Amino acid sequence: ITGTSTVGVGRGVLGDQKNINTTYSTYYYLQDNTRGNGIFTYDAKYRTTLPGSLWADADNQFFASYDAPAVDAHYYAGVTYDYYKNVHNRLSYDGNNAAIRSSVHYSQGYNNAFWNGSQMVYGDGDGQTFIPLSGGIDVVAHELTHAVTDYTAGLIYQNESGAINEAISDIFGTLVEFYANKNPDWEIGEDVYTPGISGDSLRSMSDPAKYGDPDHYSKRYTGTQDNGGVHINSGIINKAAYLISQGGTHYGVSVVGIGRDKLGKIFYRALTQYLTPTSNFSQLRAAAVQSATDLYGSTSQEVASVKQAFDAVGVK
Ligand SMILES: [Ca+2]
Ligand SMILES: [Ca+2]
Ligand SMILES: [Ca+2]
Ligand SMILES: [Ca+2]
Ligand SMILES: [Zn+2]
Repeated sequence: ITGTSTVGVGRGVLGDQKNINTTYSTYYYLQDNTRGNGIFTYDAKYRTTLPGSLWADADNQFFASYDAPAVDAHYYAGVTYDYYKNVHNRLSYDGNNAAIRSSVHYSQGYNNAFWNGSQMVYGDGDGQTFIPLSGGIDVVAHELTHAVTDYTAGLIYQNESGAINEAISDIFGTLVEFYANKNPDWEIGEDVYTPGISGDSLRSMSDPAKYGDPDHYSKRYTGTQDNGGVHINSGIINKAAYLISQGGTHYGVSVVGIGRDKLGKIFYRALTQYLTPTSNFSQLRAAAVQSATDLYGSTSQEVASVKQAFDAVGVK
């Protein structure tokens, strides 16, 4: 909508207070004009018609319980935008400042979130398995990163290309969590997963097997569920990325870590320069080797560590 940019205040899913960029025109709208062509947050009103109605609020204060998922979806979309712009010089998910749109209160008791080809969508959870999923910054960045992937490498969402697609969203969801630097970890979804159970998460990059996901290519899932295991075999790439960043010895293979920034630079370059819709795990390894070479040199520690990491998870 046309109006004047304003700054509201509210509370997110976890009860924390934050300021949000809004737009005033009779009502205050969850419309952030400070980033690209705007960040827009919508109310799906517990239904499945998308996007729903642009979030309107009478007084620019968002402290109601119903407001909280909208506050976080809006705010964390902006953090994710800031990450891609400041760290990778990428303007929104299409590289040309496309509007970022999110709907919250999707359906009833919906234990998931997703990118639907055009926007982000967040359930409220059922209160047992999940609380409203936009409360997790890694979840929000995970979903927006799907939009980045769809505009760049375009990895098909099945089998190994789909597992790379998932891992890329876990990797950058995690790097965005670290970028904002609020209780960062190498776990996925811990902030919104199982409120009654401390210290768990949906997946682990540091130890995928903690939740049954493979941490080596020999353990890869080869059936047809989960579009051929895209959320399962992502553990193999997630472990590799974790090793590149943090180092470790995994099934006897030692990796010298090179830190998060260089992980992000290598995998962003791989994603945007070398990966294709049909890339498989071995092609990811080559893309990441070439990216590290471009950035740091064929004889660098960085290239050597990329190689050790993929060796450690059995990707040749
Ligand atoms: Ca209000
Ligand atoms: Ca965390
Ligand atoms: Ca996390
Ligand atoms: Ca939990
Ligand atoms: Zn995903």
